[PDB]
Amino acid sequence: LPVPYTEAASLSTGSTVTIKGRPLAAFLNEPYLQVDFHTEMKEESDIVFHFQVAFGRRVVMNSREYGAWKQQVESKNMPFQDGQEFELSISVLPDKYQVMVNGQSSYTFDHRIKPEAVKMVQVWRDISLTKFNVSYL
Amino acid sequence: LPVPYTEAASLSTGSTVTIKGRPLAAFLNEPYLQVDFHTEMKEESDIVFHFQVAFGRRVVMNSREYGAWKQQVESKNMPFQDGQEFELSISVLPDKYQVMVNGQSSYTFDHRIKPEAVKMVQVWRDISLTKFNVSYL
Repeated sequence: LPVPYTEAASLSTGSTVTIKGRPLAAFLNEPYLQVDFHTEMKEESDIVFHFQVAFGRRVVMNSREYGAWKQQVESKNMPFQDGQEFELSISVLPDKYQVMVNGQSSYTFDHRIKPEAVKMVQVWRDISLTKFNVSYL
Repeated sequence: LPVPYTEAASLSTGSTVTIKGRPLAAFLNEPYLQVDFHTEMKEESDIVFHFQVAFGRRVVMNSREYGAWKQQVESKNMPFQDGQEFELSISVLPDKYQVMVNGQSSYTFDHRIKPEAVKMVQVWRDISLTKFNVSYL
Protein backbone atom coordinates (compact mmCIF):
# COMPACT_ATOMS: atom_id res chain seq x y z
CA LEU A 1 0.00 0.00 0.00
CA PRO A 2 1.18 3.61 -0.53
CA VAL A 3 2.63 5.39 2.49
CA PRO A 4 1.44 7.90 3.72
CA TYR A 5 -1.74 5.84 3.62
CA THR A 6 -5.12 7.56 3.94
CA GLU A 7 -8.53 5.89 4.21
CA ALA A 8 -11.90 7.42 5.04
CA ALA A 9 -13.41 5.65 8.04
CA SER A 10 -16.08 5.73 10.74
CA LEU A 11 -15.54 4.28 14.21
CA SER A 12 -17.68 3.31 17.17
CA THR A 13 -17.62 0.78 19.99
CA GLY A 14 -16.69 -2.55 18.44
CA SER A 15 -14.70 -1.12 15.51
CA THR A 16 -11.25 -2.58 14.89
CA VAL A 17 -8.47 -1.05 12.77
CA THR A 18 -5.96 -3.68 11.66
CA ILE A 19 -2.62 -2.62 10.19
CA LYS A 20 0.04 -4.94 8.89
CA GLY A 21 3.47 -3.76 7.83
CA ARG A 22 7.25 -3.68 8.28
CA PRO A 23 9.64 -0.91 9.40
CA LEU A 24 11.77 0.56 6.61
CA ALA A 25 14.98 0.58 8.69
CA ALA A 26 16.78 -1.41 11.36
CA PHE A 27 16.00 -0.36 14.94
CA LEU A 28 19.54 1.01 15.33
CA ASN A 29 18.48 3.75 12.88
CA GLU A 30 15.29 4.48 14.88
CA PRO A 31 12.48 4.34 12.30
CA TYR A 32 9.07 5.70 13.26
CA LEU A 33 5.45 4.66 12.75
CA GLN A 34 2.53 7.08 13.11
CA VAL A 35 -1.21 6.30 13.09
CA ASP A 36 -3.56 9.30 13.38
CA PHE A 37 -7.37 9.14 13.68
CA HIS A 38 -8.51 12.45 12.14
CA THR A 39 -11.78 14.38 12.54
CA GLU A 40 -11.84 15.54 8.89
CA MET A 41 -10.47 14.34 5.54
CA LYS A 42 -7.76 17.03 5.70
CA GLU A 43 -4.35 16.25 7.17
CA GLU A 44 -4.40 19.47 9.21
CA SER A 45 -7.62 18.46 10.97
CA ASP A 46 -7.84 17.54 14.64
CA ILE A 47 -6.62 14.14 15.78
CA VAL A 48 -8.79 12.09 18.12
CA PHE A 49 -6.10 9.43 18.64
CA HIS A 50 -2.39 9.85 17.76
CA PHE A 51 -0.24 6.70 18.06
CA GLN A 52 3.49 7.14 17.40
CA VAL A 53 6.04 4.34 17.71
CA ALA A 54 9.73 5.19 17.95
CA PHE A 55 10.77 1.63 17.12
CA GLY A 56 13.13 0.26 19.75
CA ARG A 57 12.59 3.19 22.11
CA ARG A 58 9.09 4.24 23.15
CA VAL A 59 5.49 4.90 22.16
CA VAL A 60 3.69 8.22 22.62
CA MET A 61 -0.05 8.77 22.31
CA ASN A 62 -1.91 12.07 22.36
CA SER A 63 -4.73 14.05 20.77
CA ARG A 64 -4.69 17.29 18.77
CA GLU A 65 -7.74 19.35 19.70
CA TYR A 66 -8.53 22.67 18.00
CA GLY A 67 -5.04 22.63 16.56
CA ALA A 68 -3.20 22.05 19.84
CA TRP A 69 -1.47 18.93 21.17
CA LYS A 70 -2.74 17.83 24.57
CA GLN A 71 -1.35 15.64 27.36
CA GLN A 72 1.19 13.18 26.03
CA VAL A 73 1.09 9.60 27.30
CA GLU A 74 4.35 7.65 26.97
CA SER A 75 4.96 3.90 27.10
CA LYS A 76 8.34 2.13 27.02
CA ASN A 77 6.58 -1.12 26.14
CA MET A 78 8.20 -2.29 22.88
CA PRO A 79 6.68 -5.54 21.55
CA PHE A 80 7.75 -4.71 17.99
CA GLN A 81 10.74 -6.81 16.86
CA ASP A 82 13.78 -5.49 14.94
CA GLY A 83 13.49 -6.25 11.22
CA GLN A 84 10.17 -8.11 11.46
CA GLU A 85 6.71 -7.50 10.13
CA PHE A 86 4.09 -6.55 12.66
CA GLU A 87 0.35 -6.86 12.97
CA LEU A 88 -1.18 -3.85 14.72
CA SER A 89 -4.82 -3.98 15.89
CA ILE A 90 -6.60 -0.96 17.39
CA SER A 91 -9.96 -1.77 19.04
CA VAL A 92 -12.59 0.80 20.01
CA LEU A 93 -13.92 -0.05 23.47
CA PRO A 94 -16.60 2.04 25.22
CA ASP A 95 -14.02 3.80 27.38
CA LYS A 96 -10.75 3.51 25.46
CA TYR A 97 -8.77 2.33 22.48
CA GLN A 98 -7.01 -0.98 22.99
CA VAL A 99 -3.85 -1.50 20.94
CA MET A 100 -2.67 -5.05 20.30
CA VAL A 101 0.69 -5.83 18.68
CA ASN A 102 1.22 -9.33 17.28
CA GLY A 103 -1.71 -10.58 19.38
CA GLN A 104 -0.49 -9.02 22.65
CA SER A 105 -2.35 -6.15 24.35
CA SER A 106 0.29 -3.46 24.55
CA TYR A 107 -1.23 0.02 24.92
CA THR A 108 -4.53 1.67 25.81
CA PHE A 109 -5.75 5.26 25.54
CA ASP A 110 -8.94 6.60 27.11
CA HIS A 111 -11.28 8.46 24.78
CA ARG A 112 -10.85 12.21 24.99
CA ILE A 113 -13.15 12.85 22.02
CA LYS A 114 -16.02 10.59 20.97
CA PRO A 115 -14.72 8.09 18.37
CA GLU A 116 -17.75 8.89 16.23
CA ALA A 117 -15.89 12.16 15.52
CA VAL A 118 -13.36 10.24 13.38
CA LYS A 119 -13.66 10.58 9.60
CA MET A 120 -10.19 9.50 8.41
CA VAL A 121 -7.23 7.32 9.39
CA GLN A 122 -3.68 8.07 8.25
CA VAL A 123 -0.72 5.68 8.56
CA TRP A 124 2.70 7.12 7.84
CA ARG A 125 6.43 7.56 8.56
CA ASP A 126 9.02 4.79 8.16
CA ILE A 127 6.97 1.69 7.33
CA SER A 128 5.80 -0.31 4.36
CA LEU A 129 2.18 -1.50 4.51
CA THR A 130 0.71 -4.80 3.31
CA LYS A 131 -2.88 -4.64 4.78
CA PHE A 132 -5.20 -2.00 6.19
CA ASN A 133 -8.68 -2.97 7.36
CA VAL A 134 -11.52 -1.38 9.34
CA SER A 135 -14.13 -3.84 10.62
CA TYR A 136 -17.24 -3.52 12.78
CA LEU A 137 -18.79 -5.95 15.23
CA LEU B 1 12.82 8.08 -6.69
CA PRO B 2 12.17 5.36 -4.07
CA VAL B 3 12.42 6.40 -0.43
CA PRO B 4 14.42 5.25 1.54
CA TYR B 5 16.87 6.09 -1.22
CA THR B 6 20.33 4.50 -1.25
CA GLU B 7 23.21 5.28 -3.62
CA ALA B 8 26.83 4.17 -3.45
CA ALA B 9 29.10 7.21 -3.45
CA SER B 10 32.61 8.53 -2.85
CA LEU B 11 33.30 12.01 -1.51
CA SER B 12 36.25 14.35 -1.25
CA THR B 13 36.92 18.08 -1.23
CA GLY B 14 34.87 19.56 -4.06
CA SER B 15 32.14 16.89 -4.05
CA THR B 16 28.54 18.11 -4.01
CA VAL B 17 25.45 16.06 -3.12
CA THR B 18 22.29 17.61 -4.56
CA ILE B 19 18.88 16.43 -3.36
CA LYS B 20 15.56 17.66 -4.64
CA GLY B 21 12.27 16.69 -3.07
CA ARG B 22 9.08 17.59 -1.20
CA PRO B 23 7.88 16.80 2.35
CA LEU B 24 5.08 14.22 2.52
CA ALA B 25 3.06 16.18 5.12
CA ALA B 26 2.19 19.74 6.12
CA PHE B 27 4.54 21.28 8.69
CA LEU B 28 1.77 21.19 11.31
CA ASN B 29 2.19 17.39 11.25
CA GLU B 30 5.99 17.68 11.66
CA PRO B 31 7.43 15.54 8.84
CA TYR B 32 11.12 14.63 8.96
CA LEU B 33 13.96 14.39 6.46
CA GLN B 34 17.15 12.41 7.13
CA VAL B 35 20.35 12.30 5.05
CA ASP B 36 23.10 9.96 6.31
CA PHE B 37 26.60 9.61 4.82
CA HIS B 38 27.57 6.01 5.68
CA THR B 39 31.00 4.35 5.89
CA GLU B 40 29.76 1.02 4.44
CA MET B 41 26.95 -0.17 2.15
CA LYS B 42 25.05 -1.50 5.19
CA GLU B 43 22.47 0.65 6.95
CA GLU B 44 23.91 -0.27 10.35
CA SER B 45 27.33 1.10 9.42
CA ASP B 46 28.87 4.21 10.93
CA ILE B 47 27.66 7.62 9.81
CA VAL B 48 30.21 10.29 8.95
CA PHE B 49 27.55 13.00 8.56
CA HIS B 50 23.94 12.75 9.82
CA PHE B 51 21.58 15.56 8.74
CA GLN B 52 18.06 15.46 10.17
CA VAL B 53 15.41 18.10 9.50
CA ALA B 54 12.35 18.29 11.73
CA PHE B 55 10.46 20.44 9.23
CA GLY B 56 9.19 23.62 10.85
CA ARG B 57 11.14 23.05 14.07
CA ARG B 58 14.89 22.41 13.98
CA VAL B 59 17.82 20.63 12.35
CA VAL B 60 20.20 18.28 14.15
CA MET B 61 23.51 17.02 12.81
CA ASN B 62 25.78 14.39 14.32
CA SER B 63 27.99 11.40 13.56
CA ARG B 64 27.70 7.75 14.57
CA GLU B 65 31.17 6.38 15.28
CA TYR B 66 31.76 2.73 16.18
CA GLY B 67 28.03 2.38 16.71
CA ALA B 68 27.63 5.35 19.06
CA TRP B 69 26.09 8.77 18.45
CA LYS B 70 28.42 11.65 19.26
CA GLN B 71 27.94 15.35 20.03
CA GLN B 72 24.69 16.63 18.59
CA VAL B 73 24.68 20.03 16.88
CA GLU B 74 21.29 21.76 16.68
CA SER B 75 20.14 24.62 14.45
CA LYS B 76 16.78 26.41 14.58
CA ASN B 77 17.44 27.82 11.12
CA MET B 78 14.44 26.71 9.01
CA PRO B 79 14.70 27.86 5.37
CA PHE B 80 12.42 25.03 4.20
CA GLN B 81 8.92 26.27 3.32
CA ASP B 82 5.65 24.55 4.29
CA GLY B 83 4.24 22.52 1.39
CA GLN B 84 7.00 23.43 -1.09
CA GLU B 85 9.65 21.49 -2.90
CA PHE B 86 13.20 22.08 -1.78
CA GLU B 87 16.63 21.86 -3.34
CA LEU B 88 19.24 20.65 -0.85
CA SER B 89 22.94 20.90 -1.72
CA ILE B 90 25.68 19.47 0.52
CA SER B 91 29.23 20.58 -0.41
CA VAL B 92 32.42 18.96 0.85
CA LEU B 93 34.89 21.68 1.83
CA PRO B 94 38.37 20.92 3.21
CA ASP B 95 37.25 21.59 6.79
CA LYS B 96 33.48 21.05 6.76
CA TYR B 97 30.28 20.21 4.96
CA GLN B 98 28.34 23.22 3.74
CA VAL B 99 24.58 22.74 3.43
CA MET B 100 22.65 25.04 1.10
CA VAL B 101 18.84 25.07 0.97
CA ASN B 102 17.18 26.70 -2.04
CA GLY B 103 20.45 28.51 -2.83
CA GLN B 104 20.96 29.83 0.73
CA SER B 105 23.82 28.63 2.95
CA SER B 106 22.01 27.31 5.98
CA TYR B 107 24.13 24.82 7.95
CA THR B 108 27.73 23.68 8.27
CA PHE B 109 29.33 20.73 10.05
CA ASP B 110 33.07 20.29 10.61
CA HIS B 111 34.53 16.98 9.50
CA ARG B 112 34.89 14.52 12.35
CA ILE B 113 35.84 11.65 10.05
CA LYS B 114 37.59 12.05 6.70
CA PRO B 115 34.92 12.28 3.95
CA GLU B 116 36.90 9.73 1.95
CA ALA B 117 35.51 7.24 4.51
CA VAL B 118 32.04 7.59 2.94
CA LYS B 119 30.81 4.72 0.75
CA MET B 120 27.04 5.28 0.71
CA VAL B 121 24.41 8.02 1.03
CA GLN B 122 20.90 7.32 2.31
CA VAL B 123 17.95 9.74 2.08
CA TRP B 124 14.85 8.82 4.03
CA ARG B 125 11.87 9.64 6.29
CA ASP B 126 8.91 11.80 5.22
CA ILE B 127 9.87 13.09 1.76
CA SER B 128 9.35 12.28 -1.87
CA LEU B 129 12.45 12.60 -4.08
CA THR B 130 12.71 13.88 -7.66
CA LYS B 131 16.54 14.15 -8.13
CA PHE B 132 19.66 12.82 -6.42
CA ASN B 133 23.09 13.70 -7.80
CA VAL B 134 26.72 13.43 -6.67
CA SER B 135 29.16 15.60 -8.63
CA TYR B 136 32.88 16.30 -8.38
CA LEU B 137 34.85 19.43 -9.18
